[PDB]
Amino acid sequence: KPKVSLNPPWNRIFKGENVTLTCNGNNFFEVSSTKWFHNGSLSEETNSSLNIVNAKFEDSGEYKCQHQQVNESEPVYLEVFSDWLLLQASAEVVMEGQPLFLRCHGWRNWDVYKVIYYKDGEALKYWYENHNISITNATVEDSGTYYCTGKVWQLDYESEPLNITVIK
Ligand SMILES: *[C@@H]1O[C@H](CO)[C@@H](O[C@@H]2O[C@H](CO)[C@@H](O[C@@H]3O[C@H](CO)[C@@H](O)[C@H](O)[C@@H]3O)[C@H](O)[C@H]2NC(C)=O)[C@H](O)[C@H]1NC(C)=O
Ligand SMILES: *[C@@H]1O[C@H](CO)[C@@H](O[C@@H]2O[C@H](CO)[C@@H](O)[C@H](O)[C@H]2NC(C)=O)[C@H](O)[C@H]1NC(C)=O
Ligand SMILES: *[C@@H]1O[C@H](CO)[C@@H](O[C@@H]2O[C@H](CO)[C@@H](O)[C@H](O)[C@H]2NC(C)=O)[C@H](O)[C@H]1NC(C)=O
Ligand SMILES: *[C@@H]1O[C@H](CO)[C@@H](O)[C@H](O)[C@H]1NC(C)=O
Ligand SMILES: *[C@@H]1O[C@H](CO)[C@@H](O)[C@H](O)[C@H]1NC(C)=O
Ligand SMILES: *[C@@H]1O[C@H](CO)[C@@H](O)[C@H](O)[C@H]1NC(C)=O
Ligand SMILES: *[C@@H]1O[C@H](CO)[C@@H](O)[C@H](O)[C@H]1NC(C)=O
Repeated sequence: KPKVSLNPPWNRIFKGENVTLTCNGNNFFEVSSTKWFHNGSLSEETNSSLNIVNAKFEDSGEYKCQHQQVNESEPVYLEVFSDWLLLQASAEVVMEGQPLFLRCHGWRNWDVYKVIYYKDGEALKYWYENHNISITNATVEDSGTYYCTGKVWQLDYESEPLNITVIK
C-alpha cells in the first residue's frame, strides 16, 4: 500500500516550476525498482523520487507508483497554470480535525500586496505584505470555495476560485 507524497505540498503549480514526487517513504528507502504511471503510461524513471523540472502543461496529470509485489498507489492529480495569481491548497479534501494551509501565490514568485482571502463570497483575512492563511485543527464549517485578491506591481488581480471539502 504505497502513497505518493509531494514537495512542495502544493499540487496546483504554475508553468516552469519544479515539483518532486516521492513514493511511499518519508526519508530513507532502499529499493531501486519503483514504477511511475503518468496518465497511466509507464514512465522512464525507476528511482523512488521522480522529479519534475520546468513545468510544461503536459506534466499536468494523474500519477502513481507501485513496487515489485505491491498494488499501485492511489493516483494523484497535478495541475499546471498560467495566470497572475494562483490559489494553492495543501490538500483539497480533509478529515475533520486535520491541518489546512492555503496560499495566495503570485506569478514568477513575485511579491503581492494588499492581500485578502475570500470564502464563499465573504471577505475573510487581510494583510499588506501577504501571508499564508493557516489552519491547525480543521472544522467542517471550513469547507467552502476560496479565492484571493491582491496587488502585483501596481495592478489588482483576482485568483481562480477553489473548492474545499472537509468530511467527517
Ligand atoms: C494527461 O491528461 C491531461 C488531460 O486532462 C493532459 O492535460 C491537458 O493537456 C493539454 C495540453 O497541454 C492542456 O491544454 C492546452 O492548454 C493550452 C493553454 O490553455 C492551449 O493553448 C493548448 O492548445 C492546449 O489546449 C489541457 O488543459 C490539460 N488539461 C488540464 C486539465 O490541465 C496531460 O497533458 C496528459 N499528460 C500526458 C503526458 O499526455
Ligand atoms: C527549477 O530547477 C532549476 C534547476 O535547479 C532552477 O533553475 C536553476 O537556477 C540556477 C541559478 O541558481 C542555475 O544554476 C541552474 O542552472 C538552473 N537550472 C535550470 C534547469 O535551468 C529553477 O529556479 C527551479 N524552479 C524554481 C521555481 O525555483
Ligand atoms: C464548487 O462547488 C460548487 C457547489 O458547492 C459548484 O457550484 C455548483 O455548480 C453547479 C453546476 O456548475 C450548479 O448547478 C450549482 O447550482 C452550483 N452551486 C452553487 C452554490 O453555485 C462549483 O461549480 C464548484 N466549483 C469548482 C471549481 O469545482
Ligand atoms: C534517487 O534515489 C535515492 C534513494 O534511493 C534518493 O535519495 C535520491 O534523492 C534520488 N535521486 C533522484 C534524482 O530522484
Ligand atoms: C492487492 O491487490 C489484490 C488484487 O490484485 C487485492 O485482492 C488485495 O486486496 C490488495 N491488497 C490489499 C491489502 O488490499
Ligand atoms: C508562506 O508562504 C510563503 C510565500 O510567500 C512561502 O515562501 C513560505 O515558505 C510560507 N511560510 C511557511 C512558514 O510555510
Ligand atoms: C479540535 O477542535 C475540537 C473543537 O472544535 C476539539 O474538540 C478537539 O479536541 C480539537 N483537537 C485537538 C487535537 O485538540
